[PDB]
Amino acid sequence: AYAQFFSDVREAEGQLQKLQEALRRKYSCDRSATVTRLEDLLQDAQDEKEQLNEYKGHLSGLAKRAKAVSGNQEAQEAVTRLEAQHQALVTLWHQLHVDMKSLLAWQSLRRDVQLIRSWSLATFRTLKPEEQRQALHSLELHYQAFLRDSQDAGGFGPEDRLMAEREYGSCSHHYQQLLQSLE
Repeated sequence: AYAQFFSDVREAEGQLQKLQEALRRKYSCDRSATVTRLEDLLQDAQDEKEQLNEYKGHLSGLAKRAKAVSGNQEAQEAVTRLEAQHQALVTLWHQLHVDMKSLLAWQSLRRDVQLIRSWSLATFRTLKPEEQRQALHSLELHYQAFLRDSQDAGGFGPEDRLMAEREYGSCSHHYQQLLQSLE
């Protein structure tokens, strides 16, 4: 009778391990990942996220069966060992998730900073005010997102927020300088 149970335990033990390797393989991104790809992977991650939630009822089901089995302590110590293993995945999923968001914000903020800093007075004049203001809308959107999502991100730190502010203000300054020439 313990066989049918411990077989299910070993089966459940394998799926979580398989799920761990799936997370690492799919969502370990670096600073060479494009914006479009990061966005795609971020919504893909939700599918893995939903499996983890549905696995709670699977673990609880084994927790019950574990109780209704001498060496019952071992049967319960095994399920407990799985719940610890499962929480690690949720913790891992969130870490990978918040890492991808930080990269996404960062990659976007780079596109904006480059764009705005590429402006010269001759290029600026050919632009409509709606187009000028738009580039600064996109700048603050991705700047403020970066300060927010880089916090729990392991790939970025306070020095990267320090620089971001500098790169951001850099463009605000350039913008303010370009406007002061047209008036």
